Amino acid sequence: GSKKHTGYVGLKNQGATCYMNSLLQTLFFTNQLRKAVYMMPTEGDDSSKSVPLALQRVFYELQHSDKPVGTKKLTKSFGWETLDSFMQHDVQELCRVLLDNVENKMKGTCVEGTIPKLFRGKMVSYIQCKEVDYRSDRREDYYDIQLSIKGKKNIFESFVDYVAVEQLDGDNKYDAGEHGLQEAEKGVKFLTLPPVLHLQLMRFMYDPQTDQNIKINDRFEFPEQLPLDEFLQKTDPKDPANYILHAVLVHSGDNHGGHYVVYLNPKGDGKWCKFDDDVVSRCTKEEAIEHNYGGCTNAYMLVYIRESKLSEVLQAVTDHDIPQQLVERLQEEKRIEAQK
Ligand SMILES: [Br-]
Repeated sequence: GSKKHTGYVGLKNQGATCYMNSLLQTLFFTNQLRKAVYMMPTEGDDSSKSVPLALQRVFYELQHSDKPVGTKKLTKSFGWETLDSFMQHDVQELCRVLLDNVENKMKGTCVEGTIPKLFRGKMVSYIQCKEVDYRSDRREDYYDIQLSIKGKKNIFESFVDYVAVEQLDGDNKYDAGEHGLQEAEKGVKFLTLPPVLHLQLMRFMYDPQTDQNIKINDRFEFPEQLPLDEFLQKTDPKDPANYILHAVLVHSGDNHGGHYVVYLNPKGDGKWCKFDDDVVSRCTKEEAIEHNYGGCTNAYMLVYIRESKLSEVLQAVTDHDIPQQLVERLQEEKRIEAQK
């Protein structure tokens, strides 16, 4: 009775979908994304082709069902029906496939641009020659950050490594065009961080020593409250880059196989639940955070929310926020299913 115990319902365990159920709940409790998802015009869409419609159905069922929620129409919609599709991708790639479809269908509607407003940050990637006066600056958008964890104690050391300067010398000098091969230094700088911050922790890497993918179970620490102002080029006095832990996506075991689980405090109030496929239960703040540091269970992905955006991002979602037309289609679909 996980609806009774926590107010929330889980997702069925109906295939080797790995990180997918963890990711789906993470997006579901991004309330502003969920509300915008309900506003996509999918009335004319096909019921077995539309990723827009199928994520609406998942979100609607997660919001209304008392029983665990299936995902078969979702996985058929984006075309990942074998484990080979999930082994060949990681969680940030599935997140991009889901949000890209969702962003495109919002073009031309009243919620257009919801995906970049929530997940998009801006960075600058540069190469600077030392002996000649050349610099190449590349402004880039990002929707997620991949952070290395080997040889780093915590998130702060990972961000330090992320923004560090790489020296281009010797057999890896820089091609500076009319200047020939030049010694140079290369780095990235953050200009903005988005309201919802998706950080992947690189525990799954390719081993160069073998021809086998490995998992790094080393200890790596992350805080409930993460201050990131000092990694911005310019800080805002009225909006410091202080971030609040929302979600901890966890794996235990080997790279092949293993158990996938997500921890969340949906309201951002530090009251945590464990979402283990069809079973949702209350848990302590220590089980969600400290007990996933490593040293079996450990975190491979974190979601933070900017403190000034927390009330907006986690805005309340009523049944009235689902348009009555969408409700009628989904309840008609379920009435067709109920006759099955
Ligand atoms: Br299903």
